[PDB]
Amino acid sequence: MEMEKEFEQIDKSGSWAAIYQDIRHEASDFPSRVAKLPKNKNRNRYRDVSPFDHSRIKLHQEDNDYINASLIKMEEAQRSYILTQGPLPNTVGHFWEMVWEQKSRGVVMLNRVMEKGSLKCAQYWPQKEEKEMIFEDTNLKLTLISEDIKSYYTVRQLELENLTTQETREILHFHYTTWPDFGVPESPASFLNFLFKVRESGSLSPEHGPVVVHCSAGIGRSGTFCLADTCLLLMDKRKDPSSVDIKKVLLEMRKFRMGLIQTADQLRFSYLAVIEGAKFIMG
Ligand SMILES: Nc1ccccc1Nc1nc2ccccc2[nH]1
Repeated sequence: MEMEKEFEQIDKSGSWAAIYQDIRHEASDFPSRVAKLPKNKNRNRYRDVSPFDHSRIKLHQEDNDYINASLIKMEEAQRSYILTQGPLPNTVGHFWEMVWEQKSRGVVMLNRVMEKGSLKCAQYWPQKEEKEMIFEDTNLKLTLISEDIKSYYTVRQLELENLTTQETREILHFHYTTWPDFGVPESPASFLNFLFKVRESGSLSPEHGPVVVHCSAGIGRSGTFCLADTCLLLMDKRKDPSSVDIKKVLLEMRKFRMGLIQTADQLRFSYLAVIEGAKFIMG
C-alpha cells in the first residue's frame, strides 16, 4: 500500500502495536559473540543491545578492537551510517578513535547528557574554547572551535588532532536538544529541519566517511533518523515514489543492527516524518 493512506488506516484501526510486533518477529537474528566476551562488559551500556559480528566497527588496535557500533550500508540509496551507543566514561577515547579511523565528517547526537534525572552518556566534547580535552589512551586532542545555539538544536565546530602524526581535521557536531524525556515529538517539523541541516553540511555525502549517529542505546531515536533519511532519498531516486515501503526499509536496516525503532510510537513518528518530509522536498 502507499504510505499516507496505510497511515490513516492504521490510525483508524488502532493497530500500531500489531504492526510493530510483526516487524519484531520478522527481524534478523545474527551472532554478537565479540560483544559478549567478558573483557568487553564495561564497553556496553545495555546488556541487551549489542552489535552483530558481521557489521561491527573494528578499532585499529591489536589489544582490543571492540566498540559498540555498527555499519548500516544501504545499497540502493547509496548511503552509509554508523550507529553507536552514547559513549561511557571508559569509551570516550574509543569513540573519537572511531571517528578518526572511519574518516567521518559529522557526529549526530539525539539525546541530552542528563534525561529523566540520570546520565544517558558521558560529557565527551569540550564546553569552552580554552579548555580542550586530551584522550591519553588513544592519543587524540579535541578542541571546541565555535558553537551556534538555536531553539531546537545546536551545531558545534570541533578540531580533532591525531597527536601521533600531528594531522588535524574539522568535525561537525549536530545536537538535537529537544526530544522529550517521554514519548515522541508531537510534530516532525523540527526533526526534519534538523535532518536537512545535517544534509546541507556535507556530513552524509560520499566524499566523507559515514556519519556517526547516537542516542543513549543507539537504536531508537538513532533508528528514526536514518530510516527517515533513507526513505526520503529513495523517493527522490525512483520513478515511482509510492513504491517506497517503510517497513521493508526498516527490516533491511535491521540486518545491520538489532532493535532499530524501539516502540510503536517511534514507528508512527517515523511514518509521520517521511510523509511530511515528502511534501516539502517538492509542490
Ligand atoms: N522520483 C520522481 C519520479 C518522477 C517524478 C519526480 C520524482 N522525484 C521525486 N522526489 C520525491 C521526493 C518525495 C516524494 C516524491 C518524490 N518524487
